[PDB]
Amino acid sequence: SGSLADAVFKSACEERILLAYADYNPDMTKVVNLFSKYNETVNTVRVSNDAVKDILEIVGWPSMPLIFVKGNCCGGFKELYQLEESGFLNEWLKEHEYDLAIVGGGSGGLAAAKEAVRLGKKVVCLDFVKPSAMGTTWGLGGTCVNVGCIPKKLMHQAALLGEYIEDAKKFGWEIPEGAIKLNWHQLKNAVQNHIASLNWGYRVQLKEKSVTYMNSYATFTGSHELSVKNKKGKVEKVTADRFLIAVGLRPRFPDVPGALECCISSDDLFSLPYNPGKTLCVGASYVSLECAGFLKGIGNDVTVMVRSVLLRGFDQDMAERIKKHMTERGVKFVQCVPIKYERLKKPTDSEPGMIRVHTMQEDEDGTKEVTEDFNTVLMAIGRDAMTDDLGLDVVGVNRAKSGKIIGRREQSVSCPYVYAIGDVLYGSPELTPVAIQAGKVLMRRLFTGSSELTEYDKIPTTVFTPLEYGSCGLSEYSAIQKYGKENINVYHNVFIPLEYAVTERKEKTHCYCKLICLKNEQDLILGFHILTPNAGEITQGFAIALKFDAKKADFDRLIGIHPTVAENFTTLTLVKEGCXG
Amino acid sequence: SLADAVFKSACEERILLAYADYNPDMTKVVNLFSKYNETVNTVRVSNDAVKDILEIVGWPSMPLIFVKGNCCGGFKELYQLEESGFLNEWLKEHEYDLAIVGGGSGGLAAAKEAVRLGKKVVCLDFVKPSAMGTTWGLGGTCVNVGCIPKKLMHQAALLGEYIEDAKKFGWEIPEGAIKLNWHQLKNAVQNHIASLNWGYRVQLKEKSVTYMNSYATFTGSHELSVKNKKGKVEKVTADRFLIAVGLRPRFPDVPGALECCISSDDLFSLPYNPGKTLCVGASYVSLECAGFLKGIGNDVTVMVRSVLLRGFDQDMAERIKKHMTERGVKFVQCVPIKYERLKKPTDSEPGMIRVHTMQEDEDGTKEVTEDFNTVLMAIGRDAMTDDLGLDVVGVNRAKSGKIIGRREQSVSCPYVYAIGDVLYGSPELTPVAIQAGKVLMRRLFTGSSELTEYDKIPTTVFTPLEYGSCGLSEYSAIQKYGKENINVYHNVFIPLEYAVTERKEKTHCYCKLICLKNEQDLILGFHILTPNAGEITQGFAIALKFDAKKADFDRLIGIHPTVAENFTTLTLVKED
Ligand SMILES: Cc1cc2nc3c(=O)[nH]c(=O)nc-3n(C[C@H](O)[C@H](O)[C@H](O)COP(=O)(O)OP(=O)(O)OC[C@H]3O[C@@H](n4cnc5c(N)ncnc54)[C@H](O)[C@@H]3O)c2cc1C
Ligand SMILES: Cc1cc2nc3c(=O)[nH]c(=O)nc-3n(C[C@H](O)[C@H](O)[C@H](O)COP(=O)(O)OP(=O)(O)OC[C@H]3O[C@@H](n4cnc5c(N)ncnc54)[C@H](O)[C@@H]3O)c2cc1C
Ligand SMILES: [Cl-]
Ligand SMILES: [Cl-]
Ligand SMILES: [Cl-]
Ligand code: NA
Ligand code: NA
Repeated sequence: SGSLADAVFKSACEERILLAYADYNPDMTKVVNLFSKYNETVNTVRVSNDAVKDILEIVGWPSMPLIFVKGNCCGGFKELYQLEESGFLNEWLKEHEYDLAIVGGGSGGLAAAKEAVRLGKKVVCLDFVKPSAMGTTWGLGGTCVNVGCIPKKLMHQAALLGEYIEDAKKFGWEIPEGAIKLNWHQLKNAVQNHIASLNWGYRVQLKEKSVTYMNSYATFTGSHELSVKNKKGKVEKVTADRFLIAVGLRPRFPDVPGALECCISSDDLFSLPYNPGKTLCVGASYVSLECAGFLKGIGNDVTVMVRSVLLRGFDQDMAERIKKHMTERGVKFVQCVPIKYERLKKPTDSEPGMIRVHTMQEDEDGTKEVTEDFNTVLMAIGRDAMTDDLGLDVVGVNRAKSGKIIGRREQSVSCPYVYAIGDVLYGSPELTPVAIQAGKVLMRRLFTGSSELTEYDKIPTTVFTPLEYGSCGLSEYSAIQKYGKENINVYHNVFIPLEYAVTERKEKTHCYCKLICLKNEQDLILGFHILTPNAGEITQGFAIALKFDAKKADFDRLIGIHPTVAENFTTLTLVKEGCXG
Repeated sequence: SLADAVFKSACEERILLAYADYNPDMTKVVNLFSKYNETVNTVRVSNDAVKDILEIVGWPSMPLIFVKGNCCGGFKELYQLEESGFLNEWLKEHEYDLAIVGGGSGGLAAAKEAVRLGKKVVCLDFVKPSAMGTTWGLGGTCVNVGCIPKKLMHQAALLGEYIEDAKKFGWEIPEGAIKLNWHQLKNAVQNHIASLNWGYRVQLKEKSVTYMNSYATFTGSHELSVKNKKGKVEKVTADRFLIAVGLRPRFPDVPGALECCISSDDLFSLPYNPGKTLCVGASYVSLECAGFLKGIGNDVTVMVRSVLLRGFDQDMAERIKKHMTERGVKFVQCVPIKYERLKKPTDSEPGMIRVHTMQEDEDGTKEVTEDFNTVLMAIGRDAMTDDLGLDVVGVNRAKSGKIIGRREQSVSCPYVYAIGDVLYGSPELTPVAIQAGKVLMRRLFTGSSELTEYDKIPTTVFTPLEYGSCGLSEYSAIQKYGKENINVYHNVFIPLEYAVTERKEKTHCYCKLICLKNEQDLILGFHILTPNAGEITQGFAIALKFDAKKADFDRLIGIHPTVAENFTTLTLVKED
């Protein structure tokens, strides 16, 4: 009674024009008639009836029949006729310079580039770094490599190593008596040397695999045409049968006087030629807290200014516990939003400047304008998609209010040969390994015709605060909101990592884990949360439990490794709030 | 009717006979029990339930008899118990519901769980001193002379390497050599142990467990004789016994061994820096101890018969050897033939031992000596069960001194159970001892079918670079399924924490995933050489409880940046 999904998508990938049809074929000639206009031959497949629902779910279209052009699902006749009518289909059916043009040389872009090339495709990768307002710019590899996960983790490690020196003394290492300072210049140089090695590793990796790299900023000027502008101002034209947008985000600045003149962002922090000194971190994002955390850990006076709550979107119980701990470690939290930044001093080549930060502070007997002076202000309120100058209007790629591209999965909802992955895809969790997986999987779908989907649910994270926060699945609140207080079991414990047992570390009273369970479905695990050293290393493997609908009973029959923090997930009995014969 | 209903009844009733159809001599049971004014309860088991119930209790055929919630077998085994007088003494009231011989990982965990289920329990614990005179408090091997002190000294070693990283991340540490003071480390470790000793001793009182610091021996069918430090002998009776007595370090039949060589029982309370150290043996204990002693700046030699880590993946063992060699540990394939004491330890200084070896040169074989401050005898661990009176209760032991189980029930005595290192075939790990204890207590006093899972147990060897594993070695998988049906996926990686350093570890971190090719790359085992191997291995180990495939590892989204995410992006196949 027909053929199946894999056979359909293989044909779809192999053939120039494929019509996939079910029970009936009204307008088959209208399609064949429409393509005959461009001397194109239309291939056919009768799909098995008990396979259609699966095929439709995968491509994200409501009903049959389906039309593919050069291995891209277009929809039905309605969508094809729109493409023909606009002249886009005429230009689409032409030969183009590249099988795929990738706009962005970051996590997703590079991963997609390597995977497309492994599948024997001609690919162009475009990457350009518009400087920050402070003038800061960098090499290939994107946010993660240059101004994100990598530099952040290295400075976090600089901070942990500070706490490790004190433990070393308590385990009996005879460290001479002096106060011990962190030299910012050595740290920043060590970080920038590593980044430099990655910049060059990716640049080489692209050459070794015959990916055409262009250090040019790309904009759509045709249906199948990017105009790309290099550093010196040279403008070239690049054509492709398909486009992938993996452009990412840049730090958000608020509409406040001085913000842009006075406040660095994460784009600037990791190549600062000076110790940032007394620092104000503005915002409640994980970036704000991670940066506040390590700056404290390397000995700076650190303040964090937040609108209301920390880590909006994370479990607020865990957020509060991070707040308690970072407060005990000497970070100062104030609930205020600056109304003006005034530059008192400019940075020299080796010393920080000075900014006067203005706030409206509340008495009981009235309201006061208040100022406080900081060496450095880090604007860390969020990250925005900077897609206004991409010419997505020219290719008719629908965007959300926020500037992100709206997907039918990774396919532009409105344009079948433009795809988006990574931070710029509306609703995509903003993580490197998601950008990487989305890229690699998309490239296998497009050029192999496989049914593999990226799994965007139950993604584990770690917030690399001074005491790390690992999580996967629902917050306690989301579980209770969705299923009812009455149907949720929360199993939890405190614990002292054995490494801390011999020390008088503040961490000894803050390590906590909890497991959130659906009571009415055998304590199905909905989420887990842990506050510990090495939270990332613990959370990663436990996260696979959610792919198999793991129950509490599965955590309980898993034998621990002793002595570790991780084994704590194995012996939870405490709930948060005899043969009787 | 069904299994849960059978085992509930079995736990609730004094004497229960479980049957299928019209079993032969169900009368001669009721007749036998009528002798002791006992009522024999009955249950007709559903046919669809029998094979399940028999698998659980570990008996071949169906007419089953329970006594005080203990599965005895069939009429044959009951008659044996009656004939020996044991059944008569069993049906009497006794002082305790359960007597536990051993105050270690298993014993204490069983004690806490029995008491939570409302039972009167006595826990017996005594520590016979080492040959060097060393002794310690409650909590067993792990607390006093095992996992806990070992991991703390391992961390002392790691913190040594962390000081050097601190300089490369820009911490201005005053210049010149930094020494580890052994006395501060040993005191810090012993202070922690002291807190655990006391925590367990209090924990037992708080829960009304009777603790007796006495060494126990069976002198009746249902009677232990227990001897305290001062030499006082008391008698303890119970309706059931749990043996959770553990092991002690093995010494070889070699002149001087016992006089000259410390064991792990002595190492963690040594009143001196051990100095130039010889570690004898290939066990994880030998290598872990060799590793940290090197990490705190000692001249360390390891002497092995042939291979390291017998039982572990030899590819990973070789990689551990290469790394520890690069970190300055000296490996020689020699077995000492004599130890001669040159000096006794005195005044917080180590002694000196002359170690004799047969080495061959271009002419033949010659006796050779080398001098060490300290020799750690770490060849293995044996069950010291000769003096337990297991002959009196008729608890069968294996050649090695371990108790032979029908699961955790003595194969030969239905009211005696064993868990932990002393149960024949039980992996020798704390969390196994703990789970076996807790689960057994729920079986015995709740009548649940819950079994401890003894397969696919994750471990970590806390060598200077940690080795984490779960499931088959490459070799076991190839031996069992054929090289043609095994995919080995692997990678090297540099922990980001090392990227900025000149560490030796940067060339030794490796992971591999062992897959059954003919069953969609079903994961049979995984192995990783990395910092925090324990923390990474624990959660990945749950994948094997669900018959995880490579595809499950591939659709799991990594946490960046971590070592663990490496299990998410393996593409390279090891070819051989
Ligand atoms: C401070 C910080 C810390 C982070 N920490 C973590 C973490 O610990 N773990 C984690 O998983 N994630 C972390 N992230 C997020 C992670 O970096 C992002 O999710 C990921 O980098 C997004 O990758 P991408 O490929 O989608 O975009 P990007 O990596 O940003 O790459 C987009 C690239 O395209 C370039 N580009 C933009 N427009 C154009 C154009 N028109 N033409 C050509 N090129 C263009 C951009 O300049 C950039 O080079 C962090 C982010 C930040 C800012
Ligand atoms: C150096 C070393 C490192 C280890 N590292 C690890 C590790 O990292 N992870 C891990 O999981 N496992 C580790 N182990 C193993 C772990 O210690 C054991 O597996 C575990 O302690 C076994 O617990 P148990 O209850 O079986 O026995 P034990 O903990 O040995 O308890 C037995 C107790 O019973 C006492 N006893 C003996 N006979 C009698 C008697 N007749 N009457 C009364 N009391 C008696 C003993 O003296 C002792 O007090 C390590 C072991 C060693 C030696
Ligand atoms: Cl780190
Ligand atoms: Cl924290
Ligand atoms: Cl530590
Ligand atoms: Na025990
Ligand atoms: Na004791």
